[PDB]
Amino acid sequence: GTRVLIVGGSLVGLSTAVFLAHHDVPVTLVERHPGTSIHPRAVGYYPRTAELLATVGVEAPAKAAASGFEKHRTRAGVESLAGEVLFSKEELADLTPSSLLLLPQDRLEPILRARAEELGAELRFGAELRSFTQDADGVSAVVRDADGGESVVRADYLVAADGPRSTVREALGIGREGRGVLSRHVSIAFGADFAAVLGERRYSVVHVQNDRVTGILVHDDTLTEGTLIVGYDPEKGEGLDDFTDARCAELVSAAIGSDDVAVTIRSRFPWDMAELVADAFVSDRVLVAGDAAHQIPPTGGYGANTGIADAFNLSWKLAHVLAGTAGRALLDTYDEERRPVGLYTARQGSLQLAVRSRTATEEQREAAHDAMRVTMGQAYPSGAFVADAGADPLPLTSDPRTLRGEPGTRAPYVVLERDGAPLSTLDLFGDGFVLLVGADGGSWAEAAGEAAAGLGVGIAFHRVAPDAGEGRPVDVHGRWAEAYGVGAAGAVLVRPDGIVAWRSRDGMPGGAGGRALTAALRTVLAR
Ligand SMILES: Cc1cc2nc3c(=O)[nH]c(=O)nc-3n(C[C@H](O)[C@H](O)[C@H](O)COP(=O)(O)OP(=O)(O)OC[C@H]3O[C@@H](n4cnc5c(N)ncnc54)[C@H](O)[C@@H]3O)c2cc1C
Repeated sequence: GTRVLIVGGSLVGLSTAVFLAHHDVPVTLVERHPGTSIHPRAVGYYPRTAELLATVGVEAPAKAAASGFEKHRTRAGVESLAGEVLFSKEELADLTPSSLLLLPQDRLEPILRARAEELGAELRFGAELRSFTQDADGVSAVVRDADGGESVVRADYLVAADGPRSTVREALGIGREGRGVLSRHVSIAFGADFAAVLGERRYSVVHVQNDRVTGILVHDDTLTEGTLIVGYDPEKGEGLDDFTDARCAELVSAAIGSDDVAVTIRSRFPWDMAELVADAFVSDRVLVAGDAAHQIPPTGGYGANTGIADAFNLSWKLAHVLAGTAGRALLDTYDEERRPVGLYTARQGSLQLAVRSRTATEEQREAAHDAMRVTMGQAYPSGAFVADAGADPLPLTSDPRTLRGEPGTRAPYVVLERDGAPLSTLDLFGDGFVLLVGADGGSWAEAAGEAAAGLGVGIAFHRVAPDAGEGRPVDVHGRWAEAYGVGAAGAVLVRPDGIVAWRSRDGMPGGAGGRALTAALRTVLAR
C-alpha cells in the first residue's frame, strides 16, 4: 500500500510528501503532534526555494499568504511592546522569476499539507514512529496512533524528517560533526490582542529586554497571534521544564508590558541554535533530510531552505528507483549531492551568526557568501550527472549569475513566450527528465525518443529557438544557448529537480546523439 514512509509532519516531511505525491509515489507520513505547529519558526524562503515550490504549485498560494505580512517592515528593540522603543529601522529579475518569500512556517506548512493531500499523500497526525527495522526488501515501522494503538507500517523506504533529535538517525548509529549547540531557546506561542498595543505599528521582529524577560517577539499578520523566543542557561541549572504554563504567561506579559492585554498561551517548544551535520544522509533504505541531517544556525534562515532542497533532491530519485527506471544506487547520490551542501550551509550559518553578532574575524567576513550564492549557486561535487570533459570543475558554490548550465548546477532561467504568453525554462522542469536543444538542434527530438524508449523513462523535448511557431517556446531575446553553455546545435538534459544532468555543446550526427544521450541517462539513473 505505502511505498515511502515519512517520519515528521513539519516543513521537510511535508515538502517530501508533496514532491513524492507529485511524482505519483504512494506516501504515508506520520507526525506525532496532532497537526502542524502554530510557531512561526523559519520565516524567509529564498528565490531558489520558491522556484522548487513553483514546480508543485505551492509558490502562488505562499506568495498570497506572504502579502499579509509585507507591511511588517520595522525591526525594533524595546523594553516591552507597550513600553519604550530603544531602536527601530526598516535586482534579481535577470536570474530568477522568484523573490524572497517572507512567510512564517506555520502558514507555509498548511499550504504544503493541503497540496500533499490533493496529490493523494496519506498524512497521519497524532501518529508516533516508535521504532523500525529494515531488511533487504523494505522497512517495518512501528507506529503508535493517537488512541495509543500500535501497528507496523511496511514501506520500501523511510525518509527521516523527524528534526534535530531524530530517533531514526540515532537508531541508525549515524553520528554528527560540527561546532555543536551554541544556545538553548524556548518558543512560546500565544494569542493576544496585538492591535491594542501596536496601534499602527507593524514589526518584522522585536528584541525585548527588561528586568523580567529578554527574547525575540513576533506578531502575525492578523495581530492575533504571537511568539516569544527566550533563552535559558543550563549552567544555572535552568531547563525546558522551568517553562511551565504559569512561567510562559509571566514571560509573555512581561514582553507585552500591558497586563490589560489578555494572553492565551498555546504551546512552548524547545529550539537550539546549533551547527551539527550527519556523517551520512543514507543508510540502506533510510534517507535522512532536513534538521535530522543538518542543524544550521538560524542567521540567514538557511536551515529551512536547505531542508526543502533536500526533499526536492531525494523525491524524484525515490520515484525513479520505485518505478524500476533507476538503480537503487541513485539514492546514494542524495548523500553525495546534499551532505556537502548541508555541511557547507551549516558553516555559512555559523559565519552569518558571527557577522550578525559583531564577533566575526575579517576571515569569517571574507568566507561569508551571499544567500543567493549559498541557496542558488550550488555545483554538486559528484552525483546523478555527467561532468563536461576538459571543463574546470566548479567549487561547491559560485555567484549564480556566473553559472552557464554546468552539469550538477541549476539549469539557468531563460525567459520564453508560448503563443504570446510568458514562460521560462524553469516552467519546463519539475515533472520528469527534460531535453532542451538550440535552434539548430531539431534532430535531438529523435535522440530523446531513442533514449526514452531504450530506458523506459519519459524525456520531454523542447527545442528553444528565437522565432519558433505556434505552440512552441520562443527564445524572445536569443539568450538560451549562451545561458546553457552550448552552441545552437547542442542539447542539455535536465533532471526532474532542474539540475543539469548532461550536455552536448555541439550537434551529434545521425544516431550518435541518441547513443550519447542513452549512455549519459543510463549513468545518471545508475543503470
Ligand atoms: C520552536 C522552533 C523554532 C524555530 N525557529 C527557527 C528560526 O527562528 N529560524 C530558523 O532558521 N529555523 C528555526 N527553526 C527550525 C526550523 O523550523 C527547521 O529548520 C525546519 O522546520 C526544517 O526542519 P525539519 O522539518 O527537518 O524538522 P523539524 O521542523 O524539527 O520537524 C520534525 C518533526 O518530526 C516530528 N517527529 C519527531 N519524532 C517523531 C516521531 N518519532 N514520530 C513522528 N513524528 C516525529 C516532530 O514532532 C516535528 O513535527 C525552529 C524550530 C523550532 C522547533
